Amino acid sequence: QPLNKYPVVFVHGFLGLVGDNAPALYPNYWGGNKFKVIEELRKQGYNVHQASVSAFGSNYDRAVQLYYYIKGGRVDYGAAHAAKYGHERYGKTYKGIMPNWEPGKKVHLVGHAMGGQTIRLMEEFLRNGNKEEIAYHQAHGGEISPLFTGGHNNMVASITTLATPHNGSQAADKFGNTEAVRKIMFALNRFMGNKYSNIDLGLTQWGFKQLPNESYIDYIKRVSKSKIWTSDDNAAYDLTLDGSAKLNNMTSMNPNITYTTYTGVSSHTGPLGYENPDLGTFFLMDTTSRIIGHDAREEWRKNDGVVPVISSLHPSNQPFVNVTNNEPATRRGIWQVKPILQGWDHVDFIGVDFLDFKRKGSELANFYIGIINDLLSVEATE
Amino acid sequence: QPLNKYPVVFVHGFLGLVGDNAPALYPNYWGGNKFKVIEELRKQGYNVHQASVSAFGSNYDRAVQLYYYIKGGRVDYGAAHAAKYGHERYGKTYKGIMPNWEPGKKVHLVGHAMGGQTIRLMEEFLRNGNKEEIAYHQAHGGEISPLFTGGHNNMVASITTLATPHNGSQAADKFGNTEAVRKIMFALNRFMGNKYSNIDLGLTQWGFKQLPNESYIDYIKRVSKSKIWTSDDNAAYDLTLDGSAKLNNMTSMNPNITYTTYTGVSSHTGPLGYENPDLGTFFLMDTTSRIIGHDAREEWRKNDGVVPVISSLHPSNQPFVNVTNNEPATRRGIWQVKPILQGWDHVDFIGVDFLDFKRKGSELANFYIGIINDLLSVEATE
Ligand SMILES: CCCCCCCCCCCC(=O)O
Ligand SMILES: CCCCCCCCCCCC(=O)O
Ligand SMILES: CCCCCCCCCCCC(=O)O
Ligand SMILES: [Ca+2]
Ligand SMILES: [Ca+2]
Ligand SMILES: [Zn+2]
Ligand SMILES: [Zn+2]
Repeated sequence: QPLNKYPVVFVHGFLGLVGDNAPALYPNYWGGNKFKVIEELRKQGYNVHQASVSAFGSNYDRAVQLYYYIKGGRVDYGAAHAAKYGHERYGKTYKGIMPNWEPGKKVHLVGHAMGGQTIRLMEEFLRNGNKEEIAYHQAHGGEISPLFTGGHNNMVASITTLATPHNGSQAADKFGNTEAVRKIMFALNRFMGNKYSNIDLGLTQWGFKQLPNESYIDYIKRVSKSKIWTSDDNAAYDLTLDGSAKLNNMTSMNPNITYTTYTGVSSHTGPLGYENPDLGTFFLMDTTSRIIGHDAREEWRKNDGVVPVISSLHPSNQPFVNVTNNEPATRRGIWQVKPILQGWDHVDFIGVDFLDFKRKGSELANFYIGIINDLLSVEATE
Repeated sequence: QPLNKYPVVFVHGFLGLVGDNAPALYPNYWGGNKFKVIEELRKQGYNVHQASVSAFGSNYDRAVQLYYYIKGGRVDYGAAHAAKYGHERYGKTYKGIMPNWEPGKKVHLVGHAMGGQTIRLMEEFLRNGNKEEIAYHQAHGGEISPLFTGGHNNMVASITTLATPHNGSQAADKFGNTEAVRKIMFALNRFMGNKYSNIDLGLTQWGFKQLPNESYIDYIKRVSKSKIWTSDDNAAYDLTLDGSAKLNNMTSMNPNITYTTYTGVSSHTGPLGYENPDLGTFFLMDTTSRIIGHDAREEWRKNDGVVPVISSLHPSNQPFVNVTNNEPATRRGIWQVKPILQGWDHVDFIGVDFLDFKRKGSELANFYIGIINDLLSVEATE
């Protein structure tokens, strides 16, 4: 008899692993130890879920996977897409969080970081389809994912993003999308798809799963021919300013959806004008914070360690309204931009910063409850 | 050498009688006097037909009959179905419009009103079968109609509906499915199955045929014990909001079929905000128009006399795209919703409104030719 009418689905970001796909030393993504988001919200009688999608994949690959996580079924990336980039057309097959999902049965979407981008792309497919795949199916018949088809409306009540780089991050452009870092990440993925590998890093469609009677040397040889080593079809490219601007250019406001965003700052101004990470910013984003904070362009400097403020507030070409923290946030068709959370870094939003004693568990519980309240407001208006 | 590749089958709606089964004072269903649909389209060299199915029967009973009308053979409603509702398992036996019908030999389906529902249900059976009957045959052996079996694909090129209540009509809920009206309708059926009776109203499976040496009193007694008087297995129930929602919940898009719908409005806004029938709306639909037009929910008020606009556009849980009147309508797997025909009432689509001089015969000819053109477009793509 769950307290919320429409299921809330939490979508993780760029290096996210959840539930049983998360290795033992890797922290619990949604809330760390500070506030176990899924477990606690269920205990208070809300129907909430934790989507599991590709950790290194493109927003495209991930948006397809999100739909199959919700609906159930075998992941189909689309024949045209597959062919264009050089990966497998079909992926893993999900049970489904609601096999019933269709117009009239709504879902709430909350994304952390890249999850916010993934949410947006999935909804665009539901509503307007994918031109390229529709053309391809027109020519070559066969099957087509309903995701690619268009006309699916009233499937999502709300899109709410937490520290999402709507306008990219220069931490991707300057580090991270470089050949040097992509090669390291892809080797990790190669290794992690060995025949004994417990976990799945999200790039198995590119070949990164060792077959059962195939030697590790043969595996390496096979997969060295993959187009992944050079493709834009991966998270690192989508997180760049260009990548993210592409997503912005082909998404748009649903007049019926309730849009809302949150943002952290965790950097402070030096004498010069440039921006450095506060003590208490998760030490792993120290470098990225500095790259962003030392941008030539003043507006692009304040950041949460990994994504600049101007990127998190809203997609830049899409309509928005600044909103105070306690007003009901129930306005449809427009990005409702919440006040910047002072001293929250990128990862404070999900409570995994075990070193930050100044960001307490009860504060995190309030932030999440606060989101659930807003979702109830959406439910309670039409 | 008929100008269209696949035969076009016209399916009548709720009180429909065609060809030989239509009494002398009853109008010609497809086009009335304004445009003799079958005769004229044949004269222009198209292969077209007029299905004859039950006038008061459920979409189920009717969908079975439609299949046998096309294929030829003895109507089998299914043993499970029969047993569940309390009618005869086997009905009339049809010659067949194409005895060769099977995957690869396609047919165009155009339905007026309830005919649109019937089309959808028949195709669902072809493609996914009928669980209940499959299970029943699994347990008890014997025979099973190919209709109930599943796996039949490429049998229908197009589904096109004219003023079909995809989402029910409150003219069924509030008038029409009431005890009062059903009892009158079933008496009509009883009378019309008297031994000297020439026409079939579609409920003979329920007992409504007087036997050769049976008195009319004995007939009445027999048939008063029929489950019909209380069954959901009849047209009036299927036309309700619930009835129609049931159909929606167990049908789905065929990715390969070409779907297209037309809708009329024939009501205008009063001062209050409610919706009243235009002069020109057939007088018999004047009371139903008012019932729909006075709905508590504003969106459910505009109507064609007997079906609300929101009900005709598309099934509400299925994908759709608004389409202009001129561009080719060739998109597969999505409901292509034509612009609302201004001042067309429910029955203007079939030209039987002899009183409406503002809806011309040449206009009707253009509307029908327009449909045939679209069907040719479907033939000319894939
Ligand atoms: C394996 C190390 C790669 C680290 C590169 C940083 C890229 C910045 C993108 C931040 C977006 C997000 O948090 O989802
Ligand atoms: C005996 C008259 C009762 C008519 C009221 C029911 C209206 C249902 C919608 C019309 C659908 C159709 O024409 O097939
Ligand atoms: C004018 C007849 C007297 C009864 C008053 C109510 C209106 C009856 C019209 C019945 C509707 C119909 O025929 O479908
Ligand atoms: Ca912190
Ligand atoms: Ca009229
Ligand atoms: Zn891809
Ligand atoms: Zn029946």
